[PDB]
Amino acid sequence: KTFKQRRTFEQRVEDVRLIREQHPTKIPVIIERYKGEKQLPVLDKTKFLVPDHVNMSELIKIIRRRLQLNANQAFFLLVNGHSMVSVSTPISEVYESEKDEDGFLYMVYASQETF
Ligand SMILES: CN(C(=O)Cn1cc(Br)cn1)C1CC1
Ligand SMILES: [Cl-]
Repeated sequence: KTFKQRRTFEQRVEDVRLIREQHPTKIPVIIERYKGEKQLPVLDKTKFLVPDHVNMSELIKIIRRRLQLNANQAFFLLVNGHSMVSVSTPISEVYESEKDEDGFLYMVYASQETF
């Protein structure tokens, strides 16, 4: 069901190496609904190429637009398993400190802060 489950470490690593060659200015992000989540819908896709200059605040807005949420729905985004310390960091900076060993940046979203 989950991405890491669907693809071998060898396949996830090769996918990241190709995004580097074909989309060198993009951050390879896996965005996944929390396996618990009741309220928010699932995304149309799993794998996003994020322009490496957007900060985490703009990425939340993108995903809320993608889910077509409205003003008073709540949305929480974990990066690499934990809360974001700051939303003003450029995703290029976040990638270098929070990327997995396969080379993707893993994110999970839910409606409560208690995932
Ligand atoms: C970039 N972006 C997307 O819609 C995902 N995407 C674009 C290509 Br090209 C492939 N995937 C949003 C998250 C910032
Ligand atoms: Cl590019």
